[PDB]
Amino acid sequence: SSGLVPRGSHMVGLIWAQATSGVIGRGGDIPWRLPEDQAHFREITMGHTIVMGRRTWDSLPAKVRPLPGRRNVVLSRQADFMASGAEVVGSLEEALTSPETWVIGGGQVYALALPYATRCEVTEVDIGLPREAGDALAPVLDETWRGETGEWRFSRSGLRYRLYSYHRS
Ligand SMILES: NC(=O)c1ccc[n+]([C@@H]2O[C@H](COP(=O)([O-])OP(=O)(O)OC[C@H]3O[C@@H](n4cnc5c(N)ncnc54)[C@H](OP(=O)(O)O)[C@@H]3O)[C@@H](O)[C@H]2O)c1
Ligand SMILES: CCc1nc(N)nc(N)c1OCCCOc1ccccc1C[C@@H](C(=O)O)C(F)F
Repeated sequence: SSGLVPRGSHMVGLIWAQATSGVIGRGGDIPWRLPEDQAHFREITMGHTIVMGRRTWDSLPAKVRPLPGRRNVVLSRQADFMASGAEVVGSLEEALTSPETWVIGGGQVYALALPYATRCEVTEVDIGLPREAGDALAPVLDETWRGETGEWRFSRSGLRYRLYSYHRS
């Protein structure tokens, strides 16, 4: 792999935060808050196109969306769903037109985008959140993904967390 992104290519990355159980979402929200993760998510995605599921757009408070500094693209199959300030498309093929795209959730769209992704950036939060029915979950990465696992760090909010970076060809 290479860190340089040619402008004629179409690099797709996924970025998410999970509990150690793999839970990423419950009841339309993220069931923790971690300021180091919010800063990390902004550092990675700023200046790029972000692609999200309709349900992830819904989870953003109206006053904050579309997320600033980034082209917001929302995936929906509903012909009458609209996202003020952002573009709604009906497929991943229509959304992945930029040279660098970060898929920012949620559970459904991660699984949808994984076959095209070459990078994942993960935050793992050491919170004991067991999986319940209806939870959004992080995608599982098969053996074609090579990962770098950071050591455990400690949040100002009192949770342990660590970062992973995965790549593949
Ligand atoms: N921890 C994190 O990193 C993180 C990040 C983001 C979100 N989240 C959480 O994850 C949850 C949401 O995830 P989710 O899996 O329920 O939903 P989602 O992936 O965010 O969005 C699902 C919606 O995307 C649309 N969609 C899915 N597949 C499609 C396809 N093939 N073509 C076109 N549109 C398609 C559909 O919208 P329509 O129904 O309108 O057709 C579907 O209902 C929330 O709890 C949110 O807080 C967590
Ligand atoms: C941040 C959670 C997250 N973390 C990783 N690692 N990946 C993701 N895809 C991810 O979800 C992004 C979509 C949900 O957004 C939010 C959820 C709760 C609070 C604030 C934001 C706004 C956001 C912004 O305004 O940029 C950020 F700064 F915090």
